[PDB]
Amino acid sequence: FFPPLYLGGPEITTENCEREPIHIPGSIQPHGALLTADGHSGEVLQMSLNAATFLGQEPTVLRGQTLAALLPEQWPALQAALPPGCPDALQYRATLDWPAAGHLSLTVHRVGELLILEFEPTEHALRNAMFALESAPNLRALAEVATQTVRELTGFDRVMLYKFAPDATGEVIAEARREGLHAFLGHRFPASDIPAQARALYTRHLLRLTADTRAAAVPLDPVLNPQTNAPTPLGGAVLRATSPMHMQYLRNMGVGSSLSVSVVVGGQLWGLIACHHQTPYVLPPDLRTTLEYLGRLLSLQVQVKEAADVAAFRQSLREHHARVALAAAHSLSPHDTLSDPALDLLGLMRAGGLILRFEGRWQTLGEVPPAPAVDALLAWLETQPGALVQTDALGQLWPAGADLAPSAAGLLAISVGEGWSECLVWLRPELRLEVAWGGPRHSFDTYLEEKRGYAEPWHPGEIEEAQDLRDTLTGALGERLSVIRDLNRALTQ
Amino acid sequence: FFPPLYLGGPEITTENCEREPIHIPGSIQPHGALLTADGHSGEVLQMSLNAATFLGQEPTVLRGQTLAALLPEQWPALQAALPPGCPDALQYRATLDWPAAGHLSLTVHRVGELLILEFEPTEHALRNAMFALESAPNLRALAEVATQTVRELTGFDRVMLYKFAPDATGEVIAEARREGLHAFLGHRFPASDIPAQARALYTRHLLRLTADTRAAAVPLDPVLNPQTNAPTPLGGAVLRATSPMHMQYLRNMGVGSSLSVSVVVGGQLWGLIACHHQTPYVLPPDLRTTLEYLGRLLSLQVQVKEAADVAAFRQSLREHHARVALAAAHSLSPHDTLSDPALDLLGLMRAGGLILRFEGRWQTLGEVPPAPAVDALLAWLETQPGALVQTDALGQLWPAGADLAPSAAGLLAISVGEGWSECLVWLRPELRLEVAWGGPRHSFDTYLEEKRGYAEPWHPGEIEEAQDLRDTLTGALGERLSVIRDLNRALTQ
Ligand SMILES: *C/C=C1/C(=C/c2[nH]c(/C=C3[NH+]=C(/C=C4\NC(=O)C(C=C)=C4C)C(C)=C\3CCC(=O)O)c(CCC(=O)O)c2C)NC(=O)[C@H]1C
Ligand SMILES: *C/C=C1/C(=C/c2[nH]c(/C=C3[NH+]=C(/C=C4\NC(=O)C(C=C)=C4C)C(C)=C\3CCC(=O)O)c(CCC(=O)O)c2C)NC(=O)[C@H]1C
Repeated sequence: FFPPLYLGGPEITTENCEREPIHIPGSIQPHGALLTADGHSGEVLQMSLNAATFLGQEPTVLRGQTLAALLPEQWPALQAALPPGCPDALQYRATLDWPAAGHLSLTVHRVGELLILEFEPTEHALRNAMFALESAPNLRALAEVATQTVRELTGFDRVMLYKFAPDATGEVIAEARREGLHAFLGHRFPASDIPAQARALYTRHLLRLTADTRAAAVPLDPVLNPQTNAPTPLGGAVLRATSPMHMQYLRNMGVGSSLSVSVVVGGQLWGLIACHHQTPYVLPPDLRTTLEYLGRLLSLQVQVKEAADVAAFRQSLREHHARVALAAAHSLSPHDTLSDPALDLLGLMRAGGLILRFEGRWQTLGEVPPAPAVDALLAWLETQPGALVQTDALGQLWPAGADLAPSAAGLLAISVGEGWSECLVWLRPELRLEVAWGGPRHSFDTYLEEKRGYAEPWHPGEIEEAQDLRDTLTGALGERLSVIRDLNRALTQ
Repeated sequence: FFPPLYLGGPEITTENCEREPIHIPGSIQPHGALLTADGHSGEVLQMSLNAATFLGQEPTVLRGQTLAALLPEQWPALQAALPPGCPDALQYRATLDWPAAGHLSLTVHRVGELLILEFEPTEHALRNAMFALESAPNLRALAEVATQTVRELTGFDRVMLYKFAPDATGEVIAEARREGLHAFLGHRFPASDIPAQARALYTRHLLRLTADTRAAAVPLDPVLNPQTNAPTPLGGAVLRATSPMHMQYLRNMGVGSSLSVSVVVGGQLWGLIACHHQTPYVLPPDLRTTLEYLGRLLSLQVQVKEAADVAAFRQSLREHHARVALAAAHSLSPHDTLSDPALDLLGLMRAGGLILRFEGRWQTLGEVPPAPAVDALLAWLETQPGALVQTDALGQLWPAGADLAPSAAGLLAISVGEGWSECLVWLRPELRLEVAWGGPRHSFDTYLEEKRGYAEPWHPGEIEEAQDLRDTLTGALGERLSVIRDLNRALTQ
């Protein structure tokens, strides 16, 4: 939301780390060379300071060197594989045999009218992992398999699988770690470590790299593009050096190289596969392609595994679910058909309390707060626009919800019909649970915070069951209105 | 549903082709050798007739040869990578350097307590295609890209992308074909070509092969497994020879080699990637892995592309959709709020007629059949159990629906609430459209059948819009019942 740091950016503090433009840093890592040329002219417009040393040509010779002579054979392939107007996610990787360096790696992605050239040095078990990931019984089983496969392929010290909760909080679900280092498995980190701007950037560009955290980046001369005199968009460039403050934060943990692979499910960021190395370690591209393959495989397989796990969790509860669905879809008066203990809707969701608000009057079951608190909760629920309200913490959402915590801390509510006039409420008592939070900060050890007023997190199977119950109750709403309209007509005339 | 052909199977006719067990044919292709051994003992139980020639050992020596001596180093990996009880989809591929053949391909998948060994001979653009598939603007654009990539990788004569309609009918959406052969693009084939048993088998095993249609298969001695004296499940074996009648059917078209890659979306078969070759052409495994990679990439990318295409189709219609959603969610009397031409719900779905059945009385718009036909259609809709009924053909579904075809051939109906008491009906006039059907049969030329009494197929965006409209109307049903209950109470007392 601000101009770039090198050309009019505000001073970077902890609070405004979300305002720092990381996609346009104006610098690249020193492990490769970057060239920028027009996609229609073929003349290099922007170059890196290390480009002259990397290519072996003098900087004066580099200026004005046409890409046709620069790339004797890759130019027709560059035009054919990258027509103008393609999305920035389209990358073309070709192995150009530069005589000075022998075999060299070339990767090009087009942003607007500019062609960005990325130059990097370059020189069977993947199918077994391909089949192993697809045979994971559950999501948790898949995590260690994927992390171990990544560690075997790369050799990184701490191969960690990063998972993001819906509230933009990250938790570690797996860790392939070399013996000796402290295990970070189970730690949950806040949203401050990964800004929302990264999440916006992370879904479009899945793989990144950091050759060395102690290596100083090099600038691009000229800094601004000659075409538009604007900051150069370097978001899609792997050679782009990450944020210097993030570099220092990584240095605080003594990490030389840090690679992260994004996992995108249904167009939204699901998690990361972070890797750390004590010593700097450049990565050949032919296995970075393998890492991208693994990332896509993981993104597909986590969806499949969540579907299977939801089906299995629902499998435990057909008798309760089928019984309540049969006993609620054909109920003319749900008050007398849902409040009986025979159905036992309280135990279906494993909740301490339940509110039956139908026909205006509300009937409560189990552990419920005093009546004025019930009316306050009902009014607050009516203020909620969403049809289904799910929360494991009424204390944070409701301004003084800690008072209800002795009776109910977590809440799952479904609104029959719409407008919250007729709603079902599930009340979950508070459970004192502590989750370790990691610790720019310098503490990266175990730190458990005594955590106030949440309940047991709602399983996705429970949410699916709530959605199904709401759907069937809203379906029975039609028969309810039909019979009440018959009564209206018969009693009016 | 029947015993195997070689040991008590009924004679194979055109009608009972769905009863032929293809997963247990008892024979394999002659391009490789198959060994079957116990997963706990290590002794080969079943072998192929060609196994002795392939391995270079006499059949007497082959019998009783322990896998530990047979595989000096792969046995510990076989046990580690294949624990007992794993699903049949788990395959372990290892390159065993057999001295007789030099480099040999070994692939093992476990079914029950038996270990099936598959032996086959063996000796950078994939990432570019990886990125090309992800950058396809639409599903149709992705099809030619995928087919061309497959043709470039393999070199097959006719690389065809096969797509299955929800009614188990297949249509060709792309074709990468060598110059000279007749293009099969656009042809639609019935469900007889691919039996439902194949569809059940095709979702679990994605890739198959046929080295030569004129090559006679070889049997396994003994035919039955020594462990259970039962037919050997060869469904997961690539070396399994396909159905001989299917071999003859493929021979009718003069195809030497025929490979098909399954596309599975959300656990159900979405389509196939069929390839045909005039001459036999065995396929090295290191590129069959690439083909599997492409199949998984296609399965993910078709989901993404359908989501994007549905979003784009809905993008055209916010004004109509937002206007009707605002004007229907807060309607106390939908009869006077939905029947006005200002909303123009007829043009939103591009339909020739519409029925507004609320409060018992039904109001019709546009081209509608005579009243007795309307009552018959309403009763038939009430007989339908599903909440949403979608069909482009009322002629087939409704026993004498061709009479309504002059007024409406296709129908899209949404039931407000449940029980079809209050429903919305969209009526689509008949359009005379012809789609070529290909032609075991011997005709594989152009054949267009004059096709009776269907309308324009319902776009997925239209179905999503219908679902959203039904959801919002069922939500407004709650306010309807609330106000009518207030009226009931106020007029009763
Ligand atoms: C307020 C801003 C902050 C900040 C900036 C920042 N961080 C990233 C990217 C990452 N942050 C991560 C966080 C962690 N690293 C760890 O080692 C642990 C725990 C052990 C955590 C929670 C991670 C993993 C990344 C991804 C980078 C990688 O590892 O490859 C960015 C995005 C930069 C880019 O994409 O180039 C930014 C701007 N980091 C903070 O900690 C706060 C102060
Ligand atoms: C009533 C049974 C029949 C039958 C049996 C059958 N067919 C398959 C598999 C396939 N059938 C296909 C159909 C076509 N082949 C073509 O060339 C065309 C059109 C140009 C069509 C529509 C295809 C493509 C397959 C997949 C095989 C491949 O190409 O690799 C099976 C399954 C066998 C197995 O999985 O091993 C069976 C039992 N085929 C018929 O045509 C009818 C008479």
